[PDB]
Amino acid sequence: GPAVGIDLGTTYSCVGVFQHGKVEIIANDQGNRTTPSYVAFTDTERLIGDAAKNQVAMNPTNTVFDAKRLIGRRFDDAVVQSDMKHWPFMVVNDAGRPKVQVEYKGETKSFYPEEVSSMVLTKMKEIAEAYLGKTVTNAVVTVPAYFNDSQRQATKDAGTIAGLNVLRIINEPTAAAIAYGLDKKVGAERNVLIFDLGGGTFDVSILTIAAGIFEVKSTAGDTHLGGEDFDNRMVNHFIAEFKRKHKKDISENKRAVRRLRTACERAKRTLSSSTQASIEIDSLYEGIDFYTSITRARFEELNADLFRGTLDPVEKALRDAKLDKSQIHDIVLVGGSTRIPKIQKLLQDFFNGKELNKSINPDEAVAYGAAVQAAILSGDDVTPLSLGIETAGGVMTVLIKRNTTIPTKQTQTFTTYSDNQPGVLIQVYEGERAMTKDNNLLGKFELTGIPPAPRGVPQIEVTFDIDANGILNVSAVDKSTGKENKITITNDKGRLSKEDIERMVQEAEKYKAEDEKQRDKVSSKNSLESYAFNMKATV
Ligand SMILES: N#Cc1ccc(COC[C@H]2O[C@@H](n3c(NCc4ccc(Cl)c(Cl)c4)nc4c(N)ncnc43)[C@H](O)[C@@H]2O)cc1
Repeated sequence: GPAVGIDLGTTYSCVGVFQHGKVEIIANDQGNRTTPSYVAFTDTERLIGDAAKNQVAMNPTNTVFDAKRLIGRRFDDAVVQSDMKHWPFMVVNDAGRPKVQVEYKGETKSFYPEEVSSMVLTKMKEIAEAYLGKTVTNAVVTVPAYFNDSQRQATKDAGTIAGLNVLRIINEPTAAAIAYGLDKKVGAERNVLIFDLGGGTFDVSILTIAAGIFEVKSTAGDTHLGGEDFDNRMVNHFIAEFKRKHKKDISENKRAVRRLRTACERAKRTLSSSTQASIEIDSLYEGIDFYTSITRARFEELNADLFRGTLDPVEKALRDAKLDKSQIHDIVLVGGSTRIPKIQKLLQDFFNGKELNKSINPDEAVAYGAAVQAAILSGDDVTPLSLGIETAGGVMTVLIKRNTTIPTKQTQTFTTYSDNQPGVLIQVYEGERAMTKDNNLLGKFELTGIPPAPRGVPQIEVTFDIDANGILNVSAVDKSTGKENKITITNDKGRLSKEDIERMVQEAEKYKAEDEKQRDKVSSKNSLESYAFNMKATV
């Protein structure tokens, strides 16, 4: 009946469903609300989820994980080549694509990353079906905001292979914002910072929500920073302590290191709520029992550099979004590692004591929002687009930013581009792209009779006026003569849907770097030509 929302993560995945007016995070066959993104191949069977991770020490060369780091990418990507050196399983090239290679029932088998992701999605689908007691078909799957079209199509194909109808691919930070209802808040546009610290990845996203529209302003972070690194800091600390007390290095014994790491991770999770935790391991190495403790302050000291360095991607995302820290309206914690009190204190002090949105389980908020969006897609006055004019080089110069309260009036001064320019062609465009090629022409009019003058000397005042009904009047005045011209543009008729605005905003997101590189190509910013650039001859 209902559609599910799936957070397909690198190490863990989550599935939720909106029923009875409530989002429910679905527990698996072992009772866990999150399922490891592991696929294991043995002599007899294919294990997925908890069963696959529970035997990783026994079958490490045939237990696949972190397949999300490969999906949508080609084999010769530097990211893939760098990640291959850290995995116990083999990665091979097949016509320019990476594949994981394992042994299964005594035969060598290779799978594309989307195939392993399809196995994980099959597990999540079966979990949802066991919970709901019916076949689940429609689903919303989330991806990192920095995913390109290829990676998103690969994730959708992974969904399709698993028998899922992928209604839509949405961004994980957007899903986290939807779970908190930040798109349903009253007032002007809101700036949202999603701080996502999981088991092995760290993602900072800066979005702007305006009239229910999500625009990804910036993304940053560290693809190899998570709770596993904190566990490893603890493990090295305790190995040093054991070597210092009992004069023995336990690094030689793999099982001792495994037991120590499990104890350290559990003690870390304890330290999120207590100021100290105990480590009790019987016969850790050479019969010696290891019974010790660790304070929260010592744990923070062991991870001081990583904890404090989480703030640098925040600064980078703020700079790339052209926003001050005080301009952020909402802060959303996602990922289990955000339960660490020192991380929360660092983030809150950085924002001068602002409260953090953390009431939703940070391991489940992405699947929460995905389920909300799946239920929406299954059944559950401001300006819509930026308005501007074409300036020299055919670039878009915006006078009324998107999501501006009407009625409004905005005036800007422009000038001529060539010497002795007799007139200017005011060309009104609507869109979120830097070049007028990729925007929508609404109208144009000419302003002639400009007295001969050098370039940059004449002054042309251009005014955009939007009344309460949305009727757009654009006027141009020669400031040296008072001569004027104008045009009226009917901004009505329901010509745009919410999906149209979302598509235009996401296309502006996709070509952000090229739009920036071509916007600053022209030297002057308020120079008007006399012709239409998009109708000029080019090779
Ligand atoms: N069951 C279960 C389960 C639930 C969620 C996750 C995902 O966790 C990913 C990252 O989140 C880390 N983490 C988590 N993870 C949530 C979690 C909850 C319960 C269990 Cl049994 C486990 Cl072990 C993990 N809690 C933390 C905490 N309280 N303090 C510091 N770090 C915590 C976790 O150690 C890892 O670094 C993994 C397992």
